[PDB]
Amino acid sequence: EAEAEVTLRELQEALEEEVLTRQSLSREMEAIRTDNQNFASQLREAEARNRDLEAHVRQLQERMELL
Amino acid sequence: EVTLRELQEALEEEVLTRQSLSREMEAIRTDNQNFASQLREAEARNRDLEAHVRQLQERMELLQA
Amino acid sequence: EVTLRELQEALEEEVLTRQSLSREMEAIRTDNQNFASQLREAEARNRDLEAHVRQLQERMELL
Repeated sequence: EAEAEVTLRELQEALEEEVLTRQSLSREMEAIRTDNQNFASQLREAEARNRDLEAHVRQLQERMELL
Repeated sequence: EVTLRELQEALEEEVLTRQSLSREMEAIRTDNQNFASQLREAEARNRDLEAHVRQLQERMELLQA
Repeated sequence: EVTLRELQEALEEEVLTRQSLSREMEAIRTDNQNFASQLREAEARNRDLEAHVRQLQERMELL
């Protein structure tokens, strides 16, 4: 060998470990992006459900006055 | 055996991939702040609607009475 | 020109940066969980209110 060759090969191994660790981070952030896409849809749906209920309550308020 | 330049290239490509992740994380934080605000808006519109429904229940009690 | 020394240092710097990113991800994973719990609570309150509205509608129709 040679001390320089050793250091080079150990550097490659350290880099490979870092890649594996970053790869796990990549999967974690991907779950985060899916969760976020879902939040966006859930909020939209909740917003529509409340507008539906608001409309129904307006109708009842109007019906209440009439009666 | 890996060479200096091959290691250098592999490191630069790892740095690029991670830099892409770092940029994505900016879009995530953006979204999170916006979603928090949207949730507070929804919470308030529901609290408002609760109060109207409570008032309707009270009006109905008065009319029944 | 590129030395083994410069590459070792460049990897250490990249490790530091990537570790800081991992912390941020950790903080957001926790955050997103607390958020989803708040969102489900809001969904539950709206479902409860829907039930109360139905009962009002039905009482109103009795008179």
